[PDB]
Amino acid sequence: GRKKIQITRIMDERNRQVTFTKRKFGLMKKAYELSVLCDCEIALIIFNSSNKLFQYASTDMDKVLLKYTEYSEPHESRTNTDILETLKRRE
Amino acid sequence: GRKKIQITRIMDERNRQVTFTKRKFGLMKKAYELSVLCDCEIALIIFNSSNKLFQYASTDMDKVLLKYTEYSEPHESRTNTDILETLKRRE
DNA sequence: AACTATTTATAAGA
DNA sequence: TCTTATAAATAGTT
Repeated sequence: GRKKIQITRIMDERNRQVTFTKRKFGLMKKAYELSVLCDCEIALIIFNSSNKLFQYASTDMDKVLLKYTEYSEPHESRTNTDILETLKRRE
Repeated sequence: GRKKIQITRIMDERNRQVTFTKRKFGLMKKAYELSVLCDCEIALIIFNSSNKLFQYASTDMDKVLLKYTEYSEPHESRTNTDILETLKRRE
């Protein structure tokens, strides 16, 4: 962008909403690209701060959800806290 | 990148695995930024071609998924063909 | 595992 | 609505 922005909650309401709309599309675009390039199944679920739902899925959301609730082996499980710690070690 | 790539399945198996590892992190990083910048809650399910699970959640995976199952209102739902057609018609 | 030359994303400007 | 300058991601290289 015209400026670097800190990764912290955008305080201006309108800018938070505009950013939300644009970055949500960019994330869904990158999910679509990852699913085609690497032949994977991806489901993305977003609740905004008003608890409105936005969903993406590379194919059938319900089958991916079902297969998720049946998984029993350990697996990569990241959250914001882990990601933030990963980025702190790289910068 | 050094070259543009078309969004089609990477057929060389080692390159597909490298691109997968790298772009999965970038996707999770962008999800972390979206959730922090815009104060939203995100769940991300990824199954690779060998049906192995990789997951990200901004805070609480199963909480977000459970909220999703109880959401009855009409909401935006995107698929790969939706996104590919949004991208194609941007010309 | 890193680097880097390019492409892609997007913060602001218009 | 729609560019544009700039930041970020990443494909191919080392």
